[PDB]
Amino acid sequence: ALVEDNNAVAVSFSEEQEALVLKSWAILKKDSANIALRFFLKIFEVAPSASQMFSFLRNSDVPLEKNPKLKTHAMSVFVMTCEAAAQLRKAGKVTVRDTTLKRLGATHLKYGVGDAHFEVVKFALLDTIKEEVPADMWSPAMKSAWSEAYDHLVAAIKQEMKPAE
Amino acid sequence: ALVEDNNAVAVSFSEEQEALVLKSWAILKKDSANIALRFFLKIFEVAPSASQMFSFLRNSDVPLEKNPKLKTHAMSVFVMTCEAAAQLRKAGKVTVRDTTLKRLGATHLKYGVGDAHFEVVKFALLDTIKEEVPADMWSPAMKSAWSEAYDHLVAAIKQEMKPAE
Ligand code: HEM
Ligand code: HEM
Repeated sequence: ALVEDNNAVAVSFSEEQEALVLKSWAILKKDSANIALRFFLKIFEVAPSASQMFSFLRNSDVPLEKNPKLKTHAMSVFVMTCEAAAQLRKAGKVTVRDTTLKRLGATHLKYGVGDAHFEVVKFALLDTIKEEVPADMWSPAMKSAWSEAYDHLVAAIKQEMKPAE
Repeated sequence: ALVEDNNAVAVSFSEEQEALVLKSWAILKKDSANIALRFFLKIFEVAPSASQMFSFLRNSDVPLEKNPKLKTHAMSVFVMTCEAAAQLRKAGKVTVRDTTLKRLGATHLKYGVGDAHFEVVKFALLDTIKEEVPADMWSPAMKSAWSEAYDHLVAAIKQEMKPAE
């Protein structure tokens, strides 16, 4: 991040922001299957080519609604973004196991996932949360808390998607 | 016939669909500068990396996008999509001058415009039209009319973005 970019940036993420992510996630969990669905239907609406990276041959599950990869993937983005918030809050940086990040970098690079894709997914995530939590709790602050967590997780993954030259 | 496009084969774009595109475009014209703006602000919101393919900021000492290059591109997508609808209606295929398509293929390939980009722009176009025309005229039919026009125009352009058939 070019706010004081060198090799170690100030990843300020407050307890309030984590709280925002935690209580909204708490409500979203009460209906996991449904939000995961809405989440991927939104990705597919914005970038059909994205959902095409998941296919459906092994399961042969053609319908998007029955594409297991989609549900599992939707949950991974939420859960890992929600953990990234907690990590930013406690450690000041994403702390995904080295092996786990290397595996995420390789997988996404292997599927041609680029910046626009990460951005569309973020847009769909934020849209899905806004659409799912009560209007009394959504706020720009909640939107930003999620965005910060997501953005940092993505940056960590992208790091294992290029040469550490 | 889920083949991306149809260089000249079967495609039934009706007079009603063209009418839908024409009258909505008619209303949108009455406020070109504003819809072009909302249109690109939407692209940037969904895929910031997209708007990064054009130019930064410089025009008349103001942050908001006053860059004439944007309004130009926004208008080209509308006008050419609107013309593609008329062409699908009259000829059953996009009829952009051979030289004009070659120039569009080369330009977009040269800028790394990919499938996700074309999809985000389509999403922003559809969102902008829905947001701009009166609720009494927007409908799934109008959305599809625009989508069909846009999709075929894009397929025509993409054809000049890859080695000959
Ligand atoms: C921060 C956001 C993201 C997170 C946390 C995430 C997480 C994951 C995880 C945990 C896997 C499972 C495989 C493994 O263990 O490596 C995976 C696979 C995959 N991801 Fe993501 N992903 C993210 C964004 C994206 C985006 C933007 C796309 C593309 C639109 C995408 C496409 C895929 C594909 C196609 C696979 C492999 C195919 C499969 O699931 O079998 N991911 N992702
Ligand atoms: C069907 C949709 C599209 C149409 C009709 C369209 C049309 C045009 C036209 C007419 C030009 C002017 C240059 C020339 O004569 O070749 C152009 C340039 C360009 N387009 Fe598009 N475009 C479309 C989609 C996109 C998308 C999806 C992006 C990327 C998000 C994009 C990015 C650009 C860029 C960066 C240029 C060249 C830079 C410049 O304008 O100087 N276009 N486009």
